[PDB]
Order: sequence, then C-alpha cells, then structure tokens
Amino acid sequence: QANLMRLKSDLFNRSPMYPGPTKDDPLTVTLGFTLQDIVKVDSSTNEVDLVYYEQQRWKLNSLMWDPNEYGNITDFRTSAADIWTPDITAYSSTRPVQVLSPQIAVVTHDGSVMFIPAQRLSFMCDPTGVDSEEGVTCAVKFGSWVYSGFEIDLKTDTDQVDLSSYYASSKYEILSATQTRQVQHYSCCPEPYIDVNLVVKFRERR
Amino acid sequence: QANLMRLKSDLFNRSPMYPGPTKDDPLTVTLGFTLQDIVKVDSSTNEVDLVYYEQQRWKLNSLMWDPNEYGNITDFRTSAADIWTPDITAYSSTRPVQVLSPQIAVVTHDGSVMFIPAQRLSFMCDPTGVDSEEGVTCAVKFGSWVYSGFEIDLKTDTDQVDLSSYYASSKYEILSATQTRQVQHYSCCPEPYIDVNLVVKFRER
Amino acid sequence: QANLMRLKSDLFNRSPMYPGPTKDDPLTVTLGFTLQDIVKVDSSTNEVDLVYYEQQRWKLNSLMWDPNEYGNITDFRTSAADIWTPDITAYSSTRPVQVLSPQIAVVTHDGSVMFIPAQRLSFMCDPTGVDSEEGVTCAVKFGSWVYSGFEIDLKTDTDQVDLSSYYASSKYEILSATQTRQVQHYSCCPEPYIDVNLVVKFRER
Amino acid sequence: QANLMRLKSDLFNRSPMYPGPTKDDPLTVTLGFTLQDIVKVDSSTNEVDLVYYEQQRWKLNSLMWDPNEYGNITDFRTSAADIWTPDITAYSSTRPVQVLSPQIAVVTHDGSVMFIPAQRLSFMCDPTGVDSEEGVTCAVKFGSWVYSGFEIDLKTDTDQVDLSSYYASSKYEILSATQTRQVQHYSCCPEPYIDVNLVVKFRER
Amino acid sequence: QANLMRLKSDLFNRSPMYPGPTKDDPLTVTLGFTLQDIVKVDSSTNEVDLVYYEQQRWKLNSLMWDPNEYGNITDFRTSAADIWTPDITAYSSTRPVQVLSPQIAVVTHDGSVMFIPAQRLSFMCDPTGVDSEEGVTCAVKFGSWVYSGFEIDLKTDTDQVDLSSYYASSKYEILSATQTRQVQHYSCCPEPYIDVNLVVKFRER
Ligand SMILES: *[C@@H]1O[C@H](CO)[C@@H](O)[C@H](O)[C@H]1NC(C)=O
Ligand SMILES: *[C@@H]1O[C@H](CO)[C@@H](O)[C@H](O)[C@H]1NC(C)=O
Ligand SMILES: *[C@@H]1O[C@H](CO)[C@@H](O)[C@H](O)[C@H]1NC(C)=O
Ligand SMILES: *[C@@H]1O[C@H](CO)[C@@H](O)[C@H](O)[C@H]1NC(C)=O
Ligand SMILES: *[C@@H]1O[C@H](CO)[C@@H](O)[C@H](O)[C@H]1NC(C)=O
Ligand SMILES: CC(=O)C1=CCC[C@@H]2CC[C@H]1N2
Ligand SMILES: CC(=O)C1=CCC[C@@H]2CC[C@H]1N2
Ligand SMILES: CC(=O)C1=CCC[C@@H]2CC[C@H]1N2
Ligand SMILES: CC(=O)C1=CCC[C@@H]2CC[C@H]1N2
Ligand SMILES: CC(=O)C1=CCC[C@@H]2CC[C@H]1N2
Repeated sequence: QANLMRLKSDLFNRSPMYPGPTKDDPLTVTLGFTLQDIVKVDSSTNEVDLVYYEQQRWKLNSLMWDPNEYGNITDFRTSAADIWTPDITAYSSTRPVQVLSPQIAVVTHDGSVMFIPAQRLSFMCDPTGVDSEEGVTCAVKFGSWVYSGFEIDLKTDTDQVDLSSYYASSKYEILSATQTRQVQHYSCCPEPYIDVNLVVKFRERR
Repeated sequence: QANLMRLKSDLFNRSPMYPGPTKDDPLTVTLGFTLQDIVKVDSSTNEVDLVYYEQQRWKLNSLMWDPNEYGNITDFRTSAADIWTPDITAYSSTRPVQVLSPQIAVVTHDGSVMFIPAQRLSFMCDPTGVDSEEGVTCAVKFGSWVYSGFEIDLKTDTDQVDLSSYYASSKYEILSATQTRQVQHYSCCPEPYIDVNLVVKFRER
Repeated sequence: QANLMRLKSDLFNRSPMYPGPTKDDPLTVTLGFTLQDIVKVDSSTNEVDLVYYEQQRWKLNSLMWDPNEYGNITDFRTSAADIWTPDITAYSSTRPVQVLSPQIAVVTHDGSVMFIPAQRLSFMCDPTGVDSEEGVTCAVKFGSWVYSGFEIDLKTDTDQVDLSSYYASSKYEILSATQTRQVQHYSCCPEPYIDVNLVVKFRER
Repeated sequence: QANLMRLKSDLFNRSPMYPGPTKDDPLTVTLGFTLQDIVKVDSSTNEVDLVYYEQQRWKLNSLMWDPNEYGNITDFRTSAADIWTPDITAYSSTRPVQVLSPQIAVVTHDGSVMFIPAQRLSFMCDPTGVDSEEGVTCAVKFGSWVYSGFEIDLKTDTDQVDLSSYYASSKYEILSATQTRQVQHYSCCPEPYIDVNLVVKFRER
Repeated sequence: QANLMRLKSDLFNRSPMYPGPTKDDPLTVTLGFTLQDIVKVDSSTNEVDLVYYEQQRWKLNSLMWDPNEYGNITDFRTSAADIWTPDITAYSSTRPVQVLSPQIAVVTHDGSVMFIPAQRLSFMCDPTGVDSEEGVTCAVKFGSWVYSGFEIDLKTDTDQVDLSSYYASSKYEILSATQTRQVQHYSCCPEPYIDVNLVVKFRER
C-alpha cells in the first residue's frame, strides 16, 4: 500500500494537468465493443436501446514511471476523474448515455491506459422488419466530438464485435456485428474527423 | 503539451474571471443549427422532440494570445466550464434540455471561440395535420435569457438550417427549415431582447 | 470589463456571506407569474403540469454601491449562486420542480435584485370536467418554506397573471388567472406564513 | 446581520463538525408526518406514491448559545448542509426519495433543531380493495438506517398523523393515519433498531 | 463527542487515503444479499426489477486503532465517502442502480468495515412462464468491475439469500434464492475475475 500511495502522489499531486492531445503531439485511441443486449425497440420514434461496454486504450508519456522506484509496481487501478479521458461520443444518440459501471481506469508503467465504461445508448434506428427473416441493419458512429483526425485518430484491434457476453434469452438475435474505422467531414470544420462505425444486423428470435 | 499547459495556466488561473458582456462592452453571438432528427411527436400534449446541435460563436479580447509566445499554438480544445459561455435558452421548452455531447469548446489566438453542444429539446408544437401533404409548421426562439440587445446581439451566417446530417429513415421529412433573427419585448424590461427563430415545416414520410 | 470585475470582487469576495432575513431585519419579496402553457393533465392521479416563469424582486443593503466609484455601472448580471435567493416553494407540488432557464439574476446599484426562473411544475389538481364549457379551477400556493411573515413578507405588483406569452395552440385555454397574497398558519409554528396563491381556471379549447 | 454573522461563524467555522450520536452520548429524534396526498396507486406492481413532509426534532449541546452574547438572537434559519441531520429512511421504498422542498433547518438557542423536508415516496403496498367502503390499510417504517436504539431513539408528540393539509380533491380520501414507535431486529446486528410506523387507511372517494 | 472527533481526525485528516488493493496486498470482500421485493417484470424487454440490500464486509490495517487511546470507543458510524469502498457492480444490469439508503459505513477498531447499501436493480431476465407453478429461474453476477482475483477475492457467509424481510404481499413469491462464488474470464484481460452469482427462482403467488 505505501509504495502505491507514493506513486499516485508523485503522478497527480505534483504534476500539472495533461491538457489533451494536439497537432504537434497527436494520440491514437483503440476502440472495441462487446454487445450484451438489444433491450428495447420503438417503432413509432425509430429509437433502439443497446447495452454494451466500450474498451478504450491510449498511451501518454506523462503517466510513465519506473517500477524499481515504486516497489515493482507495474500497474494500478485509479478513478477516471484523476486522468484525462477521450471524449468518445455516439453521433446519432437520442438520449444522454446512462453509465452502468464504475468509472475506474487501469494505468500501466509504460503510460498505457485501459478504460472500459459500460453504457446504455438510445440511438436512431428504423426497426421495421425486425420480425422477418432478413432482419434489419442499423449503424451508429462513435468518435471524438471536438478533436479532429490531426489530434485524435482511432483504430480497432479487430473488425468483429465481441458477442461472447450477448444475452442468450434476448428478444433479438444478432446476425452480424461489425466495428470499422471511417473518415468523415462536417460543415463546421475543414479538417477530417475519425469515428468507429458500429453496424449491427439483427432480428427477433423464434 | 508544455507550451499548452503554460497557455492554459496564463489564461485561466493567472487571470480573474470575465464578468460577461455589458452595455459598455457589447457582444455578438453567431448561431447556426443542424437538425439531425424529429424523434417524437405527442398530439395529446402538443409537445415535439428535436435532436440537433447548435454552433455557437463569439470573440473576447481576454482570451487573446500571441502564438509566438506559446510555441506557435494557434488554437486549443478546452472544457466549457473554464470559460464564459452565452446563456442561449429555448423560450418555448417543456422539459429541461438534455445534453448529448461533451461540453468542450475550441479557442483561437485572436480571441474567437467555437462551441457546438448537441441537445434534445421538447418544445410547444401542435402536430395536428402532420399526417397530410401540407404538413405542419412549428417555431421555437433561441436567445439569451437575461441579456438584452444592448449586451448580447445575435446573428446567423445563413438563414437555411443545415439538413445534411438529417436522419434519412426518420418518421418525418423536412419540407423547410429556417433560422432567422428577431427582436422581442417582454413585461419585465423596457429594452429589446434578441433571438434566432427556428422555423421547421415537416410531415410524415 | 475592469470596473465590473472590481465591483463583483468588492461585493462578493470581500464581504462575509449574507445570512438571510431576520425578525430585526425583515425583507419583502414581490412575486409575479407569467403562464406559458398548461402542458399535461392526468385524470388518474389528479396532477396537472404548468410551464411558467416567475418574476422575483427584492432589495438588500449589502448589495448597494455608488456607480461613481465603479465607472458609472448602474447594474449587472451575475450567477444566482453568488447571492442569496429567497426559498420560494410551491406548496402542493407532486414532482421536483424542473428548471427550464439559466440561474442568473440582475442586480441594480440601489441593492435591488430581479430574478426570473422558468419552471415546469407538476401539482395537485383535479381535472374532471376540463372537457366541458365550464372548465375546471385549480390553485397552488407559492411561498417561503421556512421563513415566516416576520422575516419574509410577499406582495404582488398586480393580481392579474400575465397571459401575453401563453401558448396560442395549447390543448387548454385559460378562462382566468390570478395571483393573490394570503396569510396562513401551520401546525409546527406559532407565527403566520405568507404566500401568493396562483388560481387558474381552464378548459380544453 | 452582524450579530447573526458572528453567531454562525462561532457555531460552524470555529468548531470541528459534530460526529453524530454515540452509545455514550445518545440522541432522541421527534418525528411527525403531515400527509398531503396519496398521488398514485399501481395494482400491477403494488407500489403507492405519497407526498408528505416530515417534522424532525433533536437537541445538541454543541449548538447552544447565550442570546445575551449575540444581540438577543433566540434562533436562526440555516442551510441543512451546515449541520448534522439524522439519516431517517423509509424501510420499504421502491424508488429513491424525491425532494420537494428546500433543505433548511431552524436552530434555537437551547441547541434544539427543527428540520421539515418535503418528500415524494414510492413504497410497497397492495392496493387491492381500495375501491370499496372498508378500503385498504398500508404501512411503512421510518427509522435510522445505521444507528441502533443505543445511538438514536425516536418518539412522537402525538400518534395522530397531521391531515390538516391533505388534498381535498385527491383520488383517495384518508379514513385514518397513525404514527407509532416500534422496536425491530435485523440479521446484521444483535442490537435493537427503532422506527416510527406510518399506518394509513384509505379508499377511492 | 471529543473522543470520536480525535479518532476520526487521526484516521482521516492525518493519513493519505487508502489507494485500493493490489496484487501484493490483496483483499477479500464478503457479500450477502437480503431480497425485499421483486417489484416489476417486463415481458416485452426481458427486464426484471429487484429491491434488496447488499451487506459488504472487509478489513484494512489503516483503519485500526487501540480503544484505550480513544476513550474505550470500539466502533463508529461515518460517511462512505470518508473511506474506500469496493466497486461491486451488477454485470447484467440494464439501468443505473438506484440508491435507496444513506451511504454510511460502520467501522470497528480491528479495521473491519460493514457497509449495507439498499439498491433497486433492473437486470436481464426472461419472465415468460412466471405465472406457472414451475415459475422461472433468473441470475445476475455481482463482482468488481476493474479488480481481478489477484486484487479482490469474494466470498459469502452462507449460500442462502436472506428472505426474512421479503415483502409478504408481493406479486411474486420466492421458491429458492442463492448466492454463490464464481470465477470468470473476459476478452480484455488474461487474469480471472470473481463474482457472487445471485440465482433467484420465482413465480406469481
Ligand atoms: C522487487 O523485485 C526484486 C527481484 O527482481 C526483489 O529483489 C525485490 O525484493 C522486489 N520487491 C521490492 C519491494 O523491491
Ligand atoms: C514557430 O514557427 C517559426 C516560423 O514560422 C519557427 O521559426 C519557430 O522555430 C517555430 N517555433 C517553434 C517553437 O517550433
Ligand atoms: C459618470 O456619471 C456622471 C454623473 O451622472 C457624469 O457626469 C459623467 O459624465 C460620467 N462619467 C463617465 C466617465 O462615465
Ligand atoms: C435584549 O432584550 C432586553 C429586554 O429585557 C433589552 O432590555 C435589551 O436592551 C436587549 N439587548 C440587546 C443587545 O438586544
Ligand atoms: C475505559 O474503561 C475502563 C474500564 O471500564 C474505565 O475504568 C475507564 O475510566 C474508561 N476510560 C475513560 C476515559 O473513561
Ligand atoms: C468542434 C465540434 O464540436 C464539432 C466538430 C465536428 C464533429 C461534430 C459535428 C460538430 C461538432 N461535433
Ligand atoms: C431578466 C430575465 O431573466 C428575463 C428577461 C427578458 C426575457 C425573458 C422573460 C423574463 C426573463 N427571460
Ligand atoms: C419551518 C418549516 O420548515 C415549515 C414551516 C411552515 C410552512 C411549511 C409547513 C412546515 C414547514 N413548511
Ligand atoms: C448497518 C446497516 O446499514 C443496517 C442496519 C440495520 C437496519 C437496516 C438493515 C441493514 C442495514 N439497515
Ligand atoms: C478493465 C475492466 O474494466 C474490465 C475487466 C474485466 C471485467 C469486466 C469486463 C471488462 C471490464 N469489466
């Protein structure tokens, strides 16, 4: 306990706050989704509710330490409020995202962070035909709201969404689920913005 | 990072807080909307729900810096709580506005700020006739709640609402969507208050 | 900018915080309502939902200043958290009040304040007969929760509720709307408590 | 203003906070409910929604002062954050409590406190037979969540619930309503816990 | 009062806060559930709502004291925000957990802690068949969200869920309710994570 107390004191109390990524010092956030459930569908408003967790990985030099100097500590769990986190935002959401898990990140000696918030999202999705064989396809872009590609780039480990925790007695079955890097442009800003497009094909069980 | 850390420290912690606009130092805020979706309509309460994001823009001398002095940093991203934001409020809302995006702005070396919050708004609107060819028109005014035209004026870069991000499989389609400056008066106060009137015509697809 | 920062620092940072009204130093608060909309009715729970804003006026010696000392500043806007605000509560509410506007007040050189929060309220009201010619009448008392008539007194500038911003295409029309000072006694306490009673008569249009 | 400012600073800023009651220094809290409305019933989930306020009363030596030393001030209103308050909880709630009033207590020179928060509670109650002449009976225990009888005891001035502010046009009329001290035991702990059982008889009118 | 004030000051004001467990200094948290009510069942979305409280227990050396040094004080109540608490999370929830009790822990002189928050939980569960005699079985895992078995182990004092405070007039009755330790692996991480699997069998009475 005593060695970790020193480490956290040395990293946070002394040091000034990391101001976020820049053009000169850009960052790459790795994103991956695990789908737990499609909970609800609203055919009158075209809203659909997903329950999932979103694995986020990035790396900062300012969070580095030498394990010999702090009793062989290679990593620690700390509150997400203590560190900077990327502003990863669903682009077609219809409600504020509901937080389902503790906001605690794992920081490792090399400066790499792992942060996995569990979320419930309501987003825009036409569910007409969900009760047929073909099913329906819906998409939602996840990316930084304010940082362009020149400050925050994104990537995935795999293009396949993790469905090994998907609820087996859900009212919907997943036919496919993919997560793909995209480049988009918007009216505000001349520079490109990056997102991870979550494309989920699904239908009712029988 | 080191030069930006300095810049943020020199702007916020070093200085006293900007008290907001006055009649002596008036401010002009540019507004623009991009309508993403008309999510819901309630014919029994005359409430309609919009999802959009609102491009806000203003300029303060107190947020200026010489980029030469801070490693050629022309601009930076920062939390909206670190700076003064204008109090742009919907005048015919029926619920608290639900925030859908990060509250983070972009500040540039000349003092100019850009801030684009995503919002869900429930507002007063009669949807009777939306299931027809002619459809229904509806309006909501966005302006400062507490500052008059002598302290905060508004303008638009375009009268046309950006519909390029409108949900293609929405239950309603937009026939027209405009954003226009207005001048209004209210009982409390003798001086004129300014707003941008968002007028949307729509029907069932 | 410079003289207003000074003024706010001299009023707020310098002084110890105003502890509120007392029997020795009492305070009168003027209330006026402007009704925007009767949004919803619920005949299964006897709840009705209003949307209004509520003009609150009062005056403190501790908020006085001389404009000649601070560059001829006669008034300013500031956050409601920077000052004491009266604890004006609806006595028959069924849900927590939903705030629809920024919490920013206006303060004038003579120590007077103006604060006008927009609110959505769910309150106790039986709407049985709203669909008839005669309509229904309902009432809600607005007053301090903890201060008596010896500390906080209330009055109205007019007994007529302002209906000039009422929603023209509402599901309900207003037949009458009044705001009247009352004196009430309660079981806890020996001393009288003051309220303004909002009485509204309405029907389906 | 000056004498109250001194008093509050001497009570609060001067001393370290009260750490709650102990076995050595026990504390008795007087509870009393005034029932305003039975708002809703759900026969499919057996939940019932009450709106009420709750008169809490206790006495601390550390809140004592001599009125001669502070300009004859016998009492004052102060924010409930500034003092310790008892953790009185409903033992069969099905939703978080919704706060309907400001959180302000009245403190008196002999160390006694009066705190009366207004609340909406959803709690467990089978409403089958509410549409008959006999109606239904439903109970809810109010007590400390963490303090036993050795640290917090309870009592009532009267066992008759205050119905003088009950809503006359409610969906349900109250036949009777009692509030009675009780001792209980739980699995965690060997020591007795105290509650006031709020028993309410009602029916549709 | 004076002796507890010293104790809390020596434990909390002096010390830097406990930084959670590590691989080199692991921690065992004992969990126990008491089910009060199955409030709601939703057969269209396969969500079910439980009301319960969750007895948590653990022991830190940093929370130890000698009772002879602080006037024979063997234990005390204090806010959960003053100390570290485990991040015990329901793994198959569909809404944010709703807190129904005060967040107050009981600390004892040997370093042991007892913390019993009451919660309402919406979790994934197919209720189809609940109206039969066989009923339905449903399960939810409770474990740390971020700490593995190397940092946080779990256990139970009994395999049986406490049903002695289960609501007698609930729409559903409990056929069996158990709480069992399990080991799991997840895609992120090579190391094993511990949970207590709450398995509840139930039907309509
Ligand atoms: C760290 O690891 C080394 C082995 O490389 C060992 O000698 C030492 O005792 C370990 N622990 C600490 C606290 O340094
Ligand atoms: C800033 O840019 C100028 C030329 O435009 C260059 O000479 C100077 O080295 C730059 N400064 C830094 C810190 O990179
Ligand atoms: C300020 O007000 C005084 C008194 O009305 C007036 O005579 C003077 O011109 C004003 N001066 C400035 C600097 O505004
Ligand atoms: C307090 O009240 C008494 C009444 O007997 C009065 O004579 C005295 O002047 C008062 N003192 C102060 C300080 O208010
Ligand atoms: C603690 O307990 C002992 C034995 O009962 C007693 O004699 C002593 O007075 C107690 N301590 C204090 C400070 O009262
Ligand atoms: C700077 C900023 O907030 C934004 C930048 C571009 C990406 C999207 C659309 C508008 C908004 N978020
Ligand atoms: C000063 C203030 O808050 C206001 C000024 C005028 C505009 C509207 C109506 C009343 C309120 N907001
Ligand atoms: C002091 C206090 O809180 C109160 C005073 C009287 C007015 C109403 C009823 C009881 C409560 N609020
Ligand atoms: C210590 C504590 O919080 C408790 C003590 C007994 C009373 C009820 C049931 C369990 C819990 N609240
Ligand atoms: C690192 C972290 O937060 C996690 C670790 C494993 C347990 C579950 C699944 C993923 C997430 N929570």
